[PDB]
Amino acid sequence: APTAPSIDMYGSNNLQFSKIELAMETTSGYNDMVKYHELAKIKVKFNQWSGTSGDTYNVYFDGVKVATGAITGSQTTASFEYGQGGLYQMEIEACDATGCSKSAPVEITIADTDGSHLKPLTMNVDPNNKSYNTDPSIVMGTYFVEWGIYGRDYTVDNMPVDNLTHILYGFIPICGPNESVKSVGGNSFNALQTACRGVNDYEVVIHDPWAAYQKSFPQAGHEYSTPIKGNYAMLMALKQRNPDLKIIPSIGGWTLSDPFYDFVDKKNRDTFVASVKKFLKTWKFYDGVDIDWEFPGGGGAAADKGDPVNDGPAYIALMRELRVMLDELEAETGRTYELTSAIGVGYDKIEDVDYADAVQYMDYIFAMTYDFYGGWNNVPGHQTALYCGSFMRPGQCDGGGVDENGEPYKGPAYTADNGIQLLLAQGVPANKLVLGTAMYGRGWEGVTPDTLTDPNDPMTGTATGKLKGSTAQGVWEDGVIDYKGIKSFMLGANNTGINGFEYGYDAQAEAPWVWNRSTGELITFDDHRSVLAKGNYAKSLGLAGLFSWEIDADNGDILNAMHEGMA
Ligand SMILES: S=C=Nc1ccc2oc(C3=NCCN3)cc2c1
Ligand SMILES: S=C=Nc1ccc2oc(C3=NCCN3)cc2c1
Repeated sequence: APTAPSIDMYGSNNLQFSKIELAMETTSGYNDMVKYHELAKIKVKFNQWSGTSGDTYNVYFDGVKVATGAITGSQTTASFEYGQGGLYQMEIEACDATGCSKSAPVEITIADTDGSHLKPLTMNVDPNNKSYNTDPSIVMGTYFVEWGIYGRDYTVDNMPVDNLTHILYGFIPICGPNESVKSVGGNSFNALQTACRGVNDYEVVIHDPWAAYQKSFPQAGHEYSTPIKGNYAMLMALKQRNPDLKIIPSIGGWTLSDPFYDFVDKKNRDTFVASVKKFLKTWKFYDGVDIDWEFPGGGGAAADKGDPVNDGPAYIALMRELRVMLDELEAETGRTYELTSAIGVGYDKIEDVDYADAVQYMDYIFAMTYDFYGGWNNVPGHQTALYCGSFMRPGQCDGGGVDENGEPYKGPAYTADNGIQLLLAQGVPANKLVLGTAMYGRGWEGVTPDTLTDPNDPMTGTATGKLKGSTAQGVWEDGVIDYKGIKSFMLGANNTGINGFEYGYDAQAEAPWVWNRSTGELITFDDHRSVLAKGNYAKSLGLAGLFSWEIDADNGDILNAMHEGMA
């Protein structure tokens, strides 16, 4: 009949323990900040200040004895190891010759990176996002960007998760040559250089540990002693709410592609593949890997990079090696892992890889059917059009014509259909292709009525520079504006144009635009109409479905249209 133990919370780290040890107050190399243990160390302090303390204690989780040891006077520390993540009701019993006595139960948290210790996330979704009964075999994907939590103020609990089958999390960098990241800013390059200290070149790391697992999100119940926080803890809780959702890390993108060019050497591919396997064993909520190399053959952010002879065979070899590694994981865990890639769809990008060969290893190809035209130059055009628009010259659609200076075109025009047709012509199966939608516009200023060669079509005009505006209007970088900013400040509630803009739509291209004839501002984007057209196209060709880039920029209209388009 010893006295029942009483739990010392503060000395028991508030009963928060974890299989993964994460630095919370400092920033260093990835292998200094993140250490995954097969067993969590549990240390619970209890006291017995009254009566007799007894000789031995037992610790129970949900009524099952998990530890035992000696009672040490009026305060005792039970230290033991535990391998299974979860939330458990713990009791501590003190025993002697004359009987045993149990503490009142208390919840203990043993964190693991599948979210097994988390309750389902509470969502805060804009109610403009509607509910649909889309066939569950259709891909409905979007990219969520790690940095959406700063200015854009868009967190995981804001995502319309019931309307998504795949969440691609952007972007995981590869250690090594990454000068392109300095175009984003020196802090972002410095963050990568910090993460890579003590890490071999060609291994993956987390670019922004603050956003990924350190930041406390009060909306997710996070507190000081919460063992995993950040977007990653939210994605874990999201998987608990939506256990069929696939969450896939996307490696690469525009500014993080420079190390992929070194994958012509197999040793570098080996290093990378092993590192991905270790990342997925560490962060168990992820369901696969998405390779976003921009672009094999060159044409990406680094003008000096690209080997059109060797990059495509390296890309195929990489996908083969990834699929072998992921089959090893499947065997170890009993889970299914998906292998996917986002690829350029200009004819010059498609010609540099045999995707029919690479795609036999892949579940899905995400065709980047956007960014065809944009503020990097002063040539307006439809950035995400399905077909050739009205502005194109004779012979431009197919590539056999000359431009307005007399220079021959070198290939078929940039349109989503020209890209899809080229990939199907290679032998890529329709049912592995996912068509992309932009949730943003690209834009110019100075396209005035006197620059147009066809007065009904501002895409035949000439710009003087990139669209400018404030972050309040959804302009986070010159030349680019969020769809929700176009809707609020350029379309208005009737979709006919406000603030001096008029809405236009190229019914042949299937591409909308807004134009302010006073300022020459012209923006090319995707809207309800063009997305319904993309969905109709995807249905008619037996494509796998649709994905969008990037979800924080939508107000619900684009994802709703994607569902309606596939109905
Ligand atoms: S493309 C690229 N887009 C990016 C990439 C990284 C970024 O970091 C921030 C940021 N600003 C203050 C704290 N963090 C914005 C931002 C935009
Ligand atoms: S994140 C990303 N942002 C992007 C995504 C695609 C892009 O393409 C260009 C471009 N520059 C010259 C020809 N094309 C810039 C650029 C930035």
